[PDB]
Amino acid sequence: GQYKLILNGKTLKGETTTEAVDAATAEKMFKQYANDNGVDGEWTYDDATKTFTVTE
Repeated sequence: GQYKLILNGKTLKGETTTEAVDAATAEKMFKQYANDNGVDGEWTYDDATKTFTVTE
């Protein structure tokens, strides 16, 4: 399914989407992406909208 990440960092903001087999897989991919881009924030996941957020 399609999962969305809302990036709400101090210096990196926006949205990205990926296909992933499940939310756990999307989470791993999005956390790795956030880490690689210097984002250190708090996370949420909403299963109704398939949306993750990371906020600094």
